Amino acid sequence: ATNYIYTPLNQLKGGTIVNVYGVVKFFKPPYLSKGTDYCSVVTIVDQTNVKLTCLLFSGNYEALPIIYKNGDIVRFHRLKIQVYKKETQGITSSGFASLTFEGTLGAPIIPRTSSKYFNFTTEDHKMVEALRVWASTHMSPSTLLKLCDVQPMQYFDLTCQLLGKAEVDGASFLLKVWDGTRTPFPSWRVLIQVLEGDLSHIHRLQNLTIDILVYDNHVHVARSLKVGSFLRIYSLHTKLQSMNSENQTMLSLEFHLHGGTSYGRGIRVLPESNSDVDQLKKDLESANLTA
Repeated sequence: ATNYIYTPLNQLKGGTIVNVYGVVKFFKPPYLSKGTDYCSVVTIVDQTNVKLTCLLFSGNYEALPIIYKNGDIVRFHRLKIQVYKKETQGITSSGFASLTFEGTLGAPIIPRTSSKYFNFTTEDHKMVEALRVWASTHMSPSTLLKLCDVQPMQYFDLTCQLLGKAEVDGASFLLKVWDGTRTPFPSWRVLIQVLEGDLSHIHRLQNLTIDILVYDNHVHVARSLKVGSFLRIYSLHTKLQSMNSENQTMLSLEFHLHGGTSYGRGIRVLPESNSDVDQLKKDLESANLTA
């Protein structure tokens, strides 16, 4: 018989492999580490109010938890528990598997995973609903910032559609994206020599598109993106520039995806099965009719 036991986050012990359920408080989307496998960091919490940071490694990008935003609920199978610098941490073990669900009350319960075969019972539904109830009061809803509401200098997660790509200087790469709304100040424009995508469409959209410069480790990822796909760019940084390189006063909003993975800086492609994409498509349609 198949009997999966889930251990509360406050009853975890080092030197053991377990199964856990939790709400995502923080996460770094999958990224190619300096090693062999892709890496993803996920900090989860449950009713015990105890936090657990998990370091997940895999040779396949999709084998890692398919998390799209904080608040998502995950189920982890074959998670090893160990101590690192007196601090308990979770790490991938052989056969590691995960299921991810939306974390909002009343939301559809559709398990997301790359696994071809996986257990899913009424006990899982109960577990998910139980975490949604808990989170509804111990966490904040999900809230999607449009470009028209970005502030002069802040970090934020942007849901958008990719319209163009362009090499710059190897250390950085350009992504031209849009979400159907206009920034409060015109986007800066990186000098391009190269740009792949619908040039006429881009030109017709004018300031509806913005220029995003990604650096270092983010470059190869940006280079592989398919024009026209939908993306979530985590911890994108806006910076209002009031002085150009020639010492002239002006106003332009820059968008930078800085090197490193701190605070989840990264990019995840959103499938058309994502609810946030359905909403985005309608905004794009509306903006397109007027442009």
